[PDB]
Amino acid sequence: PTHLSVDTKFKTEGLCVDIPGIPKDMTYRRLISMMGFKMNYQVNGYPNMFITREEAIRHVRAWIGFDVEGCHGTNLPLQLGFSTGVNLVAVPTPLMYKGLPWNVVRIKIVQMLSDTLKNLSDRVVFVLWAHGFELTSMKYFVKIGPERTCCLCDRRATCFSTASDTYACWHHSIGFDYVYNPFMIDVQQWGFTGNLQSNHDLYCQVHGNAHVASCDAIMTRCLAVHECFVKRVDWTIEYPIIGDELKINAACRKVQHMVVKAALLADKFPVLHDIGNPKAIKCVPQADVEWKFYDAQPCSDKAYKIEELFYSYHSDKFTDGVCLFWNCNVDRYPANSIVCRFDTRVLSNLNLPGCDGGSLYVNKHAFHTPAFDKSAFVNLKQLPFFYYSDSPCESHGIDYVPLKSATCITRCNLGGAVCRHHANEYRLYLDAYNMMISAGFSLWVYKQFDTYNLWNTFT
Ligand SMILES: O=C(COC(F)F)N1C[C@H]2CCC[C@H]2C1
Ligand SMILES: [Zn+2]
Ligand SMILES: [Zn+2]
Ligand SMILES: [Zn+2]
Repeated sequence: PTHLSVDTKFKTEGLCVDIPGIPKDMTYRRLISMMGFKMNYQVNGYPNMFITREEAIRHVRAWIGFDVEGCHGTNLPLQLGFSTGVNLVAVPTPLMYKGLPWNVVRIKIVQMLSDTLKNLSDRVVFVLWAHGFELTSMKYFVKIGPERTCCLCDRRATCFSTASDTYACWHHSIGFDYVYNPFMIDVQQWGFTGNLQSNHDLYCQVHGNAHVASCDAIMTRCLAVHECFVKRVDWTIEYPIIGDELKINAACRKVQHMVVKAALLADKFPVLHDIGNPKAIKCVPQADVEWKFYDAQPCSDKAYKIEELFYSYHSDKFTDGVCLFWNCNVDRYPANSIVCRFDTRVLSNLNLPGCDGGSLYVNKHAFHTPAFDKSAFVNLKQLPFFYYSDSPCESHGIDYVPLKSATCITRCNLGGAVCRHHANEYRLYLDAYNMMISAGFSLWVYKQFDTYNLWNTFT
């Protein structure tokens, strides 16, 4: 049981309005055949156009919600809608494009999918809420066959060109006209009572139905993400490295050590309440403080209520000392906190649009994150950049341009001149910091946090 068998049944009920008289008994094998695709018994890595829910989750980065609306059936024009917000009108002679033939529409489809997916995935997964027209229209922009490699590289083939008779991946597909060997999943096959809007609206207020095909494409992919990442959570599924994942994670660990170490020196809190990851370790192992840990998994639905995390009877006194919420998303942070909160609005290859304003952050693992809300941080202030060091000024072992900064909290800068070692360390840390900030993480601290209190820690 690795792939979805072509002899598995397909419920055709949601298909009988666009396709009246459709057989109740239907398989993937009969469906694909009906759609105009000859599989020809092929053992070349393409067993089925349709995929399992587990395979769809593994290839979430590849998801594109797709919906076709019968605008007026080879006699009438079709409105193609994609979760990218695009709307194409195809004729058989929220970006709403006018009526054009299939030969020109298919070119735009390859451009759009290639530009959206090149940095994200090795494939496309057409996420559907199948009513009939989306499956009839696939023969006009899709070609299938044995699994292939790009004509210009070693990545797997995702497009095809009828002009040059060649294949290409998402990167080298300029001028290509066919979507080669795509994947798809029908969300209606998962046992839903009622239509798309009714089921989507149960979990999301952010996507509205303007009645265009792209709105349904967005609601479909949203509902698919809710089902697989919000209500169901699988943190065992690993995901490929497609960006700055290792530098972002390394930066995160450096920023946390720094920020937490400095707060303990500036305000000498006797106790630290570490609320978050049940698999966490002391980020400042040599600190004087009393480290008390409290397990809390990453919330994927709605941000935790601070009342339910702390109260109902542990130190019990969370007001004693400082609270460290490192990626533990709560509705309103106490005033004595140090917080790292991922901003779901950040635009990146790691961040995918989520459910109810939240986002799917995929970095080694998929984490659906609740919508960033600026009000969560009313009793806190933004933590400013600073680099603190108590290490000796010793170069050991790159070139040098004198460093001048007010945010380099070191003994050398106290003395009047920053040494080469602390200048390399400051610049390296500022890069890790800028990396982590740009990757969408925001840092917040208690209002009394003053870096002026760190200069006295060398006496
Ligand atoms: O092949 C077609 C369109 O008709 C043909 F004559 F062009 N289709 C695609 C399949 C979708 C399920 C029912 C099938 C109808
Ligand atoms: Zn290529
Ligand atoms: Zn939604
Ligand atoms: Zn120094």
